[PDB]
Amino acid sequence: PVQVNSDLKLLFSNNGAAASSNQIYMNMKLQNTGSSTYDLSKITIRYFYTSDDDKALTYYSDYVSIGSASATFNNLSPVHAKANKYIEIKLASGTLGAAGAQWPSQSEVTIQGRVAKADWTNVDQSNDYSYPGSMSQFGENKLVAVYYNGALVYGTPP
Repeated sequence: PVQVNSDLKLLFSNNGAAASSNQIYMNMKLQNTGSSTYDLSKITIRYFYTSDDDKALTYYSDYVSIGSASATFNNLSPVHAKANKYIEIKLASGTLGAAGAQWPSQSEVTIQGRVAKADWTNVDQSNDYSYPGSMSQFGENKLVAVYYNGALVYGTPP
C-alpha cells in the first residue's frame, strides 16, 4: 500500500543464514532518524513466508533492547507466489526517542528473534517472501514491513 511519512527505518540481518536453515533468523534494528518520538506499543513488524504444510511454529524472543516482543502466525490474503502466511511481531512497551536525545532515551531498538518448528525439521527459506538471502551484517531488507498504528511506514508487503 501507501507508505505514510515517518522518520522510521528498519535494518535487518539474519546471521548470514542460507536458504536452507534449521530456523528463521530475524535480527532487526528499528531506528528513528528524526525529532519525533514513537510509542513502541504501536509498532508491528511482519515477516512474510510460505508454510510448507501448516506445521506448528514457535517464535523465540532472544533479545529486545527496549521492552519486549511477542509474535503471532497468521494467514496472508490475498496469497502471494512467495507467501501464504506472515509472522507479526508486536512490541509491548517503551519509546523510541528523538535522534540525538540524551541517555537513557534511545532512538533505536534492537529485536532478535528466531522461528522454528517443533519436529526437528528445517526450513526452506528460498520460498519465503521476506527472506533476503544471507545477511550477516545489518542491511536494508525491504521485504519486511513495519507498521505504526496499522499504517505502513517501511518496506514492501507482498
